[PDB]
Amino acid sequence: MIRLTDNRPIGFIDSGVGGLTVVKEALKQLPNENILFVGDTARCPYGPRPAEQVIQYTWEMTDYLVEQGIKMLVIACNTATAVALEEIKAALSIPVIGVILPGTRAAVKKTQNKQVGIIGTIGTVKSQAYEKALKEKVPELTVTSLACPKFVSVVESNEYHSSVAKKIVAETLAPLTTKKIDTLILGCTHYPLLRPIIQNVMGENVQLIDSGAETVGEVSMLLDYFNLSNSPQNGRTLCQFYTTGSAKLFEEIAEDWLGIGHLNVEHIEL
Amino acid sequence: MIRLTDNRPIGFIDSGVGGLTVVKEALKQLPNENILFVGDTARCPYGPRPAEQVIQYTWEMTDYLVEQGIKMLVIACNTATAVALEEIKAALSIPVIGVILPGTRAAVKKTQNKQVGIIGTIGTVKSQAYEKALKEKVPELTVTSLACPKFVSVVESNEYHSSVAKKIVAETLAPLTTKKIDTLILGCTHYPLLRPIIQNVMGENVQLIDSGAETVGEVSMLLDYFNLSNSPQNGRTLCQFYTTGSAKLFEEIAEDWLGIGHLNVEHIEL
Repeated sequence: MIRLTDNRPIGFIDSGVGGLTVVKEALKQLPNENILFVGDTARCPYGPRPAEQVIQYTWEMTDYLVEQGIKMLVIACNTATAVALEEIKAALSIPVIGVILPGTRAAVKKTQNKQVGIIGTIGTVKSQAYEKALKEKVPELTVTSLACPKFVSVVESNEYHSSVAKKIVAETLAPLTTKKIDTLILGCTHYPLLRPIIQNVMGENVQLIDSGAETVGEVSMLLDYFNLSNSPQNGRTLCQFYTTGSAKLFEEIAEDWLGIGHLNVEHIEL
Repeated sequence: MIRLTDNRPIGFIDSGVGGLTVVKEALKQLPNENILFVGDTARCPYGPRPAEQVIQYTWEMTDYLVEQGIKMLVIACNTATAVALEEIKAALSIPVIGVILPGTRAAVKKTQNKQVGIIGTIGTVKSQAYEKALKEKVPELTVTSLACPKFVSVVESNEYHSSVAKKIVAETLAPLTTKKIDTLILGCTHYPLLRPIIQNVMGENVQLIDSGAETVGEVSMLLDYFNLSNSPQNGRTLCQFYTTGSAKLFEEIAEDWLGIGHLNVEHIEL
């Protein structure tokens, strides 16, 4: 059993800053892995854009990180996952993972009464990506999908602990607390910052599924499958962030969400 | 996101009958997947044999199932996993999974005080496969490995619930109950049949890790990664067992362990 020590970094790409919560989970779950992240904030959001454009931009972020030396790629964007993941995965020689299926898989396992909910942006909800993936696994599931329009703004404004946040979450999820849902998927990478509030509003009897966290769980298994793990003797020595937009704003957001002090953020061009 | 419905079966190979517990877990965790299993009982055990021989026999079982149409391969044998997995995985175009790493991964996650134990045959223990894999992930772990020589005979004789079994397990594991071990890996596929007895002897404060069960957990993730899942509308329609030895004895063992009635067992030649 020849195990190879590979200290190349794992790459993460996103149109915006939401993917930072996926990196946060990677830092915790994969303590010995190096990390590279790109947030295409200069062109965020990708949702409204035609597929041709989304694929082009996602390829630009991908190419950038591949040239920086990544050994595996995590597409932390829902739109990029739904629109460009298949093409990129087929073309590259490195493993490529998206966020939707891992969360869906976890939800199917966690639910007991088969009443599953999923919250996310209106784009994610309207795409039906989660409902379809859930039903393709278990047709008997009763799936409730709910768009939460203002959640992203609250988190990106670093006000996810404010009175405004508690009010917005409480009022937005109200109709979701009367369907006997026992499993709720956080279908937007920004939502983990609002988890305490979401948990309180939904109740202790509701299991929340963090799709990004589940995605990192898949990465852990894939590192072993593809023989790409770094060693503990090496440990994490690199964690670099790149953004096509304001490095100042990106750093303000990143350092607040990750809560681990100073971070390395560099403005780049794609 | 183009999802492909693939009703081809998942294959499982083993030198003996131990791998049946891995199939048992697959039946439970993957209710919609078809299954094919080959037990090379006419040449069991592989352990004492030179690598050249082990690889040849494992390739024969592999070739047989590939020709039967499998879409993924699970090597449920420790010796085959340690000796032939790498070569077979590199050569085939289908995913190939072994049992050691999945269990090791689960153990590292479950342990809190870092006192991890692993029980298995003397061959598995002496190979240090588990200790090495565990240490490669977390060097600080204190790993205790213990061979349990008679466990296999008790299970293959379908006496895993007898007074003899309780006595054998109690006396064999005695020295393992005084090391503050909080996580114990069942490093032999026959051991799940003795789990209740093992749990009682170790104590409720000890988390047992079923390597075969963890391996099936990896399979679940890989079906999504490689887009090879069967659909729930199809469901499991096929579960066939093949053995190079006595079909009568194999069936006696299989039907007892699986406890789901009549099974399809066919004697074959490799």
